[PDB]
Amino acid sequence: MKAVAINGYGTVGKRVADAIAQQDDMKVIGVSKTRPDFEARMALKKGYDLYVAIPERVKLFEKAGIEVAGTVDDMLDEADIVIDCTPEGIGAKNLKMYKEKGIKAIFQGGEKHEDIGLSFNSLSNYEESYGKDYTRVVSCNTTGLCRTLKPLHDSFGIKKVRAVIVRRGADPAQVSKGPINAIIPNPPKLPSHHGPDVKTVLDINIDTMAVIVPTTLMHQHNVMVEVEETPTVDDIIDVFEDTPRVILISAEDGLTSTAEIMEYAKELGRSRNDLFEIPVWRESITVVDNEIYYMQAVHQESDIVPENVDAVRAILEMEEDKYKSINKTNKAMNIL
Amino acid sequence: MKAVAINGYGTVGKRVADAIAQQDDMKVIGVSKTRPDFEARMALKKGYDLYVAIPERVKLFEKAGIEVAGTVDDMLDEADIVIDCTPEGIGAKNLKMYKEKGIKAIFQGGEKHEDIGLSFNSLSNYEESYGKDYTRVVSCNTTGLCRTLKPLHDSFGIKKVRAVIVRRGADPAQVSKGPINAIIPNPPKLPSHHGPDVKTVLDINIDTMAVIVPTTLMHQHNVMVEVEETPTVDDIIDVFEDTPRVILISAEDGLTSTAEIMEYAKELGRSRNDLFEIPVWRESITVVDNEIYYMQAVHQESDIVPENVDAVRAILEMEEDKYKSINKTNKAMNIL
Amino acid sequence: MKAVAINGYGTVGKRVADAIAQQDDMKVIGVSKTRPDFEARMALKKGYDLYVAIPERVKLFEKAGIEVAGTVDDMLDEADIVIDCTPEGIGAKNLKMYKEKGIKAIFQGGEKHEDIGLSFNSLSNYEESYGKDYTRVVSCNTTGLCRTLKPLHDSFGIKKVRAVIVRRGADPAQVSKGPINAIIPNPPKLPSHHGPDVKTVLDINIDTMAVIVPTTLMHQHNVMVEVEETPTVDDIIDVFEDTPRVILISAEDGLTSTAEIMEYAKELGRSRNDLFEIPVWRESITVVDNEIYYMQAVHQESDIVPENVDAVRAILEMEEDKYKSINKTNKAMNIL
Amino acid sequence: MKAVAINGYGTVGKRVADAIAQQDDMKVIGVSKTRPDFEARMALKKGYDLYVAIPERVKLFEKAGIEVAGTVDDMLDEADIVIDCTPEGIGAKNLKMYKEKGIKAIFQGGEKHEDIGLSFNSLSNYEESYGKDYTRVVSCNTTGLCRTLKPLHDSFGIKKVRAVIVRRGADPAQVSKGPINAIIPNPPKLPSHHGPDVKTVLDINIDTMAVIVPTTLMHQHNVMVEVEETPTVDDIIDVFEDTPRVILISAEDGLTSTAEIMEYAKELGRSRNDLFEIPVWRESITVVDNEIYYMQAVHQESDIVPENVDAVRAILEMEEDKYKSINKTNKAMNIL
Ligand SMILES: NC(=O)c1ccc[n+]([C@@H]2O[C@H](COP(=O)([O-])OP(=O)(O)OC[C@H]3O[C@@H](n4cnc5c(N)ncnc54)[C@H](OP(=O)(O)O)[C@@H]3O)[C@@H](O)[C@H]2O)c1
Ligand SMILES: NC(=O)c1ccc[n+]([C@@H]2O[C@H](COP(=O)([O-])OP(=O)(O)OC[C@H]3O[C@@H](n4cnc5c(N)ncnc54)[C@H](OP(=O)(O)O)[C@@H]3O)[C@@H](O)[C@H]2O)c1
Ligand SMILES: NC(=O)c1ccc[n+]([C@@H]2O[C@H](COP(=O)([O-])OP(=O)(O)OC[C@H]3O[C@@H](n4cnc5c(N)ncnc54)[C@H](OP(=O)(O)O)[C@@H]3O)[C@@H](O)[C@H]2O)c1
Ligand SMILES: NC(=O)c1ccc[n+]([C@@H]2O[C@H](COP(=O)([O-])OP(=O)(O)OC[C@H]3O[C@@H](n4cnc5c(N)ncnc54)[C@H](OP(=O)(O)O)[C@@H]3O)[C@@H](O)[C@H]2O)c1
Repeated sequence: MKAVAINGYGTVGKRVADAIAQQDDMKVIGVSKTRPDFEARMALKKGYDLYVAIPERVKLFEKAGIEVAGTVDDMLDEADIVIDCTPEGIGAKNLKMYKEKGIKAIFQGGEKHEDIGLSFNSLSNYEESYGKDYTRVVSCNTTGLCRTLKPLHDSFGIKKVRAVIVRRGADPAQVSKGPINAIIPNPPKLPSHHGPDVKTVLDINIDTMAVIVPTTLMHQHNVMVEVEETPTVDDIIDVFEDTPRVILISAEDGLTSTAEIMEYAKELGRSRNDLFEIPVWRESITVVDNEIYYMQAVHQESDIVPENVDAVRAILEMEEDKYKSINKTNKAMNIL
Repeated sequence: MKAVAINGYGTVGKRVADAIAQQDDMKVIGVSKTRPDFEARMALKKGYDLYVAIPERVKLFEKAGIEVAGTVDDMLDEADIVIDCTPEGIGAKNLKMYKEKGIKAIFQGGEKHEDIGLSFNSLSNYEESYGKDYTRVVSCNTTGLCRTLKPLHDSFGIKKVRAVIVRRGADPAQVSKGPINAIIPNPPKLPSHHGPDVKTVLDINIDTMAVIVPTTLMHQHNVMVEVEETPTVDDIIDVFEDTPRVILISAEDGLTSTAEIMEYAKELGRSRNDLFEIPVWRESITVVDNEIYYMQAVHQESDIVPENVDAVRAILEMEEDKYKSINKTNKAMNIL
Repeated sequence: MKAVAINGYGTVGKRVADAIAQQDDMKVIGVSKTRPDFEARMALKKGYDLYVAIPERVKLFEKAGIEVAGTVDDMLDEADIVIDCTPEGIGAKNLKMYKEKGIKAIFQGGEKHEDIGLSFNSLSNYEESYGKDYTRVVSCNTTGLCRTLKPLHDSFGIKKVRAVIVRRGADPAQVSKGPINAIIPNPPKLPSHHGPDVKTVLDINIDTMAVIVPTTLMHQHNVMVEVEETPTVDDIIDVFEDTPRVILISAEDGLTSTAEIMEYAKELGRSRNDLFEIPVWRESITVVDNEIYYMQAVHQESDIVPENVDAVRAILEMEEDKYKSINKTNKAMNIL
Repeated sequence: MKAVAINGYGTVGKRVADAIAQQDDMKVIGVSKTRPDFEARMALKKGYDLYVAIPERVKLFEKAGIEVAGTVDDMLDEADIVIDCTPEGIGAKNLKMYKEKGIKAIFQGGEKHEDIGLSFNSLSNYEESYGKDYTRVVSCNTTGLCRTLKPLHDSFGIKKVRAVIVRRGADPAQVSKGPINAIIPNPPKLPSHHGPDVKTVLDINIDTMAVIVPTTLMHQHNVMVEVEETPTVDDIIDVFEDTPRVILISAEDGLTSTAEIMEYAKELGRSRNDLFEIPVWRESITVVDNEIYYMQAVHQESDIVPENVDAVRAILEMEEDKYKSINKTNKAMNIL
């Protein structure tokens, strides 16, 4: 088994832990935490070995009755690779340590591309990470945009993408963040960061705008794409039905909003009721001459999870063909 | 096993369906819907036979490509008991039809006690439904209050309960309901109806007040109980730890809010990440004079689920010992 | 003064009544209500004669303690014009009575353009309502897009507009409407109604998309405009500074969201804390080749109010110059 | 006229500045800010002299185009009293400077009673601040509880108060604070701070519990009061109608929530559409034996405002009869 360490057992971290553990060629040998809370105790219940960020906080865990295996420094001595799921900006800080231990690592979307030097999205540029040392899985929204823009680019040739991102204010468990009742340009200076992030893995012309609204469940995307070859609605539907980690939903069938989508995710019975796939509203798919309009949604806590599994296989050279990794990841995770 | 029909496969009904199906002594022989949406299609994927409320709607399902097994009248012919999970007021109307077929039935808390004649809560009055025909499982909030007040009455003797209910405005999937940004007395004439409802199953002196606020996750209760024999905080903690379906949580461990409680439920991994249990904040348990103050929360979509399973064992005379049924329901549901 | 009647003293109608009354050449001779609640009582406190929608409701107001002047039929006999602010679809029903009485009327944006025959926006098509009988002031979002797209068209020649509307779910006082926690495509089939609606007053190529989010304060617009003449950011700023009822704001000065904008509107001290103007985030104004990007917001309860006052001048032939009416309206309303 | 300085032109401070300016015996000689934002610019629009907290930030305001009159030190030399409206804990730090200056001052409810020495509520203990040096106007919720508890105490004699406070998460313009979707015990260790805070101004036995919910508009209170003399619903209604700054509203009249109350406040037309008074739901007034139950709401941004004007008259010995200051304050502020 490749031995994977998870530095940061948080929102992404705990889900990546489980997805890695579900594969047949990897196992989790450690997850880390900085504070002794209910997630630290649930890691133990789930069978993981729990490690502590810095050595002087180990006494905290001891005092709360939480068994500790050691520190992150010890956790990395035993890994083949480490998946960094720490807060934005901490991953780059952890990189000095990773290089000093000579261990390879995968970072999440909140890190800057140029601190890591390489960005990953399984369908768009899996081969750019093959046999590399360090790679950044792009963000939840960036990932969601690539899921449908990549297959569009291959089939019809992207001329220009204009997208407006309606972002969730805070994940379900983050109770200290707003807004309670506001719409916030994010940021007001345009265009937003999503464009340039998409360009780190997919070479297309794209401008984005984003705002923040008082919802916690999912982000929502308003996408407009000018293409080179004239598509039809029927052609776009087949492309989305065929592409991996994308599903078509219907408002007519009752999925009129991100709340009803997450309700559907609860009926699917996967880990945490998560929706790793990007749902596209079928009724929204529209063609105006050589321009495609459509709406989609992103379950921000889990869409990047499968991308982390695929990234391990690229970085550790376990599989050279991205489709094989994608497919094996999906089978072990019960992806739709 | 005993063959159970579920009339009304909605928020409560789809959950009761799965809980019956987990039992070793019961099975679901059908669930019913009135419209062909995604939940109707998920019902077929869980292996349930789908029945349509009225004969003239069978063709709506046929044209949507959803295979139906018959009408509600047909479903009932196959069952030993029907669990009615139809909207408030419809249950009373279905009572007539159940009488005509003769089938025994369980109703939900939205129905009036006067129209059903009996109310039910597993720990406080299981024996009053034993071998009877029809019983009303009390509402989400009423069940939540009984879970902690019954054990308090048994150990210390309740003299008076004063409770203020902070209600969630609408379930997560219900997007057409408010409020978006208000606090609404519910109702403004006091005392509210949770008190009388608790008294249909638990013979105590209780006055309640309630409001609605902009959240969908859980209800939150502020309870103040005057007792006959004043206990210590440790005694109360012992009582709550020993009573079934009540858990103790701590804000010191990170469960500072209903959003973090539901995050905890997602790490538990039961069906739909539900929280069947009533969580009490350990640090809130306080004794002032001869009175106990505490705070708890209720996951309104599922705290009544297990109660419905126990009501089937009482109504059909499968188990005369309320503790043996509660224990068996709990093992099959993976309840804490 | 011209005698103006307000049929429907609701969200828009109470605001239109105060704006009409502030004018030096118009006065309110009555407002109507269907139910005797607190706003019926406040209408009397403001000096307005209060009329009842239907005559068989006069007794209802009288035993509620509310002194009524008569019915809507009596109201129209007192007026030179009626401004209809009834719920969507009722304005077209009232149109029949207006015609039978022989009275000119102005309608709101929720009516269908085809049931009215003429739409109005003060800056883009004032002259088309000059001396006519009936006209529809376009909706809050339609008005907001016209305020900035008209001047852009006049200066650079619009070739194509793409706009994403992020809509508030329900006005502050509307506590029974959601969504509490969701993003809802509105509708899922595109393009949405805003584009065609803009075209009833402004002859341009425009496609819009829209969603509803859990906010009450303001709608927010993401606007992308391809123009004929190459624009510069400083030139657009001058255009927007020069155009009536448009203001430039900055996130650097603390106006980072719709909530801080509305806070700024309470500092202005006009009627009900309203923001009649369309605020454009200064920093969002971007030029890419011949394409302009910018974000704006809309205080949906009141951006249409000043349009109604200019529509009366058009309809009753009080002023043929649209800039004289706009400036006269702005001065009486204390519009920036 | 007494020359008053406002230190901290924020949520409370901007409102206190206007209320002071409205009096015929006081004037505002200055308001202070720390950052040059839209509120600093609006202070100048309103005619106030703007002072900067720290001297090196003077240049910072000047460079932003904001004419400054000097530093806080300068401002305090021009005043007979300073009303501190700085963030919690900051009042205490500033008290040292006020003492060094020999200037009397009023603090807001965020400061600790022990750090200031004395607390104030106009009706409850106005005389305790008569001629003193420093006093603390108690918080929005403490003031709200005292407005109806004091009169009930005087008429019937309070034996015990049990209250559950439903708190708004963040003020309308605060967009960085949550929760978006949760209920948070505040705190989980009971009883809460309101009880002890009421006792700094009113000598009664009271226990409180508080929670935070996703609303911005008003707090809401659920109040249970055991009293010595047997009350009747009608005598309570007369007691609240007769008491200053308390109004009776009804759900039947359309005021069913905090959002509809605030809608009523917008029809009243005072400064910023505030609601300085405490609304009590008339239909919630209930008597059971010798216990009164009732619900009220608080507009947290302004209920403390008139209290601050009365504190100035107490502190500066401008009036010794608390009813004369209350009534004069009410008349100048257009209070019901
Ligand atoms: N939030 C999303 O939906 C999302 C989606 C995709 C990608 N991302 C990105 O993924 C990354 C992680 O985000 P997240 O939401 O999962 O954050 P999170 O929930 O706050 O999790 C961060 C985890 O890192 C741990 N941690 C903090 N400092 C650490 C340190 N110095 N060393 C080791 N562990 C440390 C924390 O432990 P303690 O809790 O005990 O302090 C926590 O378990 C960021 O780059 C973010 O932008 C986030
Ligand atoms: N919601 C809670 O949190 C909660 C908790 C505890 C107890 N309860 C109580 O449980 C009951 C059900 O509430 P709920 O939230 O589950 O309602 P719900 O989600 O609206 O579900 C009602 C279900 O009944 C079906 N239905 C409607 N009319 C029917 C009829 N004539 N015959 C058969 N099925 C019919 C509906 O089918 P279609 O959807 O296809 O139209 C739907 O599946 C009420 O008494 C409620 O007070 C609710
Ligand atoms: N809502 C907005 O923000 C908004 C913004 C811009 C434009 N508009 C458009 O303005 C129009 C009105 O919307 P609104 O939000 O102001 O509606 P609203 O608040 O519901 O007010 C409608 C008013 O009409 C009265 N009414 C109902 N039926 C009536 C009848 N048959 N005859 C006379 N009066 C009657 C109601 O009286 P009672 O209350 O006594 O029943 C109420 O006073 C719609 O076309 C809407 O699309 C709305
Ligand atoms: N928020 C409420 O609803 C409320 C209600 C009742 C009572 N209170 C109590 O009222 C007090 C103030 O709260 P708030 O909501 O008004 O706060 P706020 O909105 O944050 O305003 C505080 C003001 O103080 C200024 N300030 C900050 N540091 C300063 C310093 N060192 N010297 C002088 N001025 C300084 C800030 O200026 P800048 O903006 O330029 O930085 C701001 O103008 C607290 O005790 C609070 O607990 C609050």
